Amino acid sequence: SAVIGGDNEREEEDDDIDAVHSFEIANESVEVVKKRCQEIDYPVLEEYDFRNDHRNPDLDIDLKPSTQIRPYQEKSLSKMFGNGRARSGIIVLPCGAGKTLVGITAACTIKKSVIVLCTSSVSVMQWRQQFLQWCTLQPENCAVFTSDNKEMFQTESGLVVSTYSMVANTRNRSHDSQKVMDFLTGREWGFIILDEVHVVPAAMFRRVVSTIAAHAKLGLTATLVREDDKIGDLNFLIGPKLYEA
DNA sequence: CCCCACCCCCTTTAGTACTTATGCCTGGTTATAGATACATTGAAACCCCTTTTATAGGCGCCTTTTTTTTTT
Repeated sequence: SAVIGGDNEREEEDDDIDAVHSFEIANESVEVVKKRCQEIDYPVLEEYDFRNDHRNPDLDIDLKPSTQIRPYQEKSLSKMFGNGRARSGIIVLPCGAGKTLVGITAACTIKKSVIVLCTSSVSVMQWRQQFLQWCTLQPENCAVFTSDNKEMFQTESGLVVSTYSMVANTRNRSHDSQKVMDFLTGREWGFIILDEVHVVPAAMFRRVVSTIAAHAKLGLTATLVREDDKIGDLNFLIGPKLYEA
């Protein structure tokens, strides 16, 4: 019959298509970590029919802010555009560079429910303000999902902003990872933005990505490489540096 | 040479107690406006001056006379 997919606890069950992913011996079903949901894009451009039981995106309005981009910023964005993950991957730029502008552009371009993963709450507030262009921070179009408050909303530069996570009963999206597709989490959001992606390689934080169906992934950072060389894992989950300056 | 254990770090956020400024309201005396004590210069309002010719009471005030009381 028609192809179908569904999300189960940070994994994607698959039916009617052997080609798309990998088969599970234990239970005859194609199963994959949530991160490899993107192969579904194969059906998209193709306009191949499938049923998407897996993704539960928060409803997202088609954003149309106007974001001006200097030339280098456009170049990086375009590199990112090629795969929006393999090509998006991570963008490395100096602090002055205006990576956030690129992020904003991707969010506008993508216009899907988005999750931003940041280290601190302050950065979260900062991002939240920028998100205002799509709809002001006061606007519903922006939300914050953390221990303090849990709001699950759509698109923006990232409609949802959350932190990497901490250790506690309640924490950031890492804790939440099964619950809602983010850079961190399960099946709510299509785009995952990692501000300061270098943090992501933490053994725990990395799960945020794996557990995520979110096809598009962007990591922003001044310095990609880690002393630990943990940075290597990013390519699979997030992507490798498609652009650097 | 490899594996396991111990030591040192930074991560940022949540708690209630303690200190400082703002608003609160509250007890003197000082600064304002007008009238009072009153005192001012101004004026009007007042009685005052010239006399007569007759009538006939009451009015007050004078010096000389008579009576009473005191002292020797």
